[PDB]
Amino acid sequence: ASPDYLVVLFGITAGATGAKLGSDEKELILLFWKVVDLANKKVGQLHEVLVRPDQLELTEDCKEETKIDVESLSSASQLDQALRQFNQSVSNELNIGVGTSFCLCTDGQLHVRQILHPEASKKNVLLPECFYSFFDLRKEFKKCCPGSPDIDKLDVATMTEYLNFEKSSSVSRYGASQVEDMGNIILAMISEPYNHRFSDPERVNYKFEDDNTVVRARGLPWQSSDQDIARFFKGLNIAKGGAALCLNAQGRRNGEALVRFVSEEHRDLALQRHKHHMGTRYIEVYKATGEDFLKIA
Repeated sequence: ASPDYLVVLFGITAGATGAKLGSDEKELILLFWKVVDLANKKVGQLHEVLVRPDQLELTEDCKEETKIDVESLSSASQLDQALRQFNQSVSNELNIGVGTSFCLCTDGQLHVRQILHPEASKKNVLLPECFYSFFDLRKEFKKCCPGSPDIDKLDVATMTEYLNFEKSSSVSRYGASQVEDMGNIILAMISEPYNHRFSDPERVNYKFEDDNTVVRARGLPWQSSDQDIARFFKGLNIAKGGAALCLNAQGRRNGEALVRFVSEEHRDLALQRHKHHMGTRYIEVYKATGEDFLKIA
C-alpha cells in the first residue's frame, strides 16, 4: 500500500497472448520487468528471465508473435529458480533491506491471477509474498485519466495512445515493448496534469474457509476436498464461504462444486479455466445460477 516503487511485470507463455493469456494452460516461458521509482519519477532498466517449461512446445502463434528462440529456453531455469532469481534481483535493485517497499503492476488481470498463481500451484512452487498483490494498471489508468476507453477496451496500446506516446513495438520485441510502454504510462500518470497516487493494490486470496458470480465445476475426482477446488481457482478471490462440494439426491458427493467469486470479473476468469487440469483430470467450468449455491452451503 502506497509503495515506494512499482515493479512492472509482464509474462509470456508458450501459447496465447492478450485477452486469451492463460486460457490454454500453457506454461510461463519468459518474464519481463522494470522498476519505477515513484517519488523520483524515474524508471530502471528492463530485465528479463527465460523460464524453461516442463513441455518445450510453443504454439505457432506464440512463435510468430514473440520470436522466442527455443534453444536458449531449453538451457534456462524452471519456474522455481526463475522466480527466486526475479525476487533476488528486485530486492537487490531496490535495496529492500533498508526498508523500502514495492508492489507489482501489470497490464490487466491475467498475468498474476491466470498465469503465475495457477502455474505455481501446479508445480508446488511457493510464490514470494509480492505476488499476492498488484496494481492493475488499466484500472489505475481509468481512475486517473478522464475520457478514457472503457476498462474492457483498455490495453497498453490504447493507454500509450491516449497519452500521446509512440508504441515501441515498432522497434522492440513482444513483452519488452509492453514493459517499456507501461513504464512511460506510469511516469505520465504520476506527473502533471494527472498526479496519480498508487494507494491500496488488489489482493490475491490465499486463505480458504448474485448469479453472475457463481460457477459450477464438474469432474472432480472422488478424493477431492474443499481445499482442492480452491486451489484449482488459485489466483481468484472466492467469496467467504463461497466454495462447496455438491451432493446428489442420495447425499453422496456428485463430482461437482459450486464456487461464488467476488466479481463477475473473477467468474469470467474462472470460466477461462474450463477443461484445465486437476492432476490428469479435466475440470469443467460452467456458469451457474445463484439459487443453487444458497441451498448448497
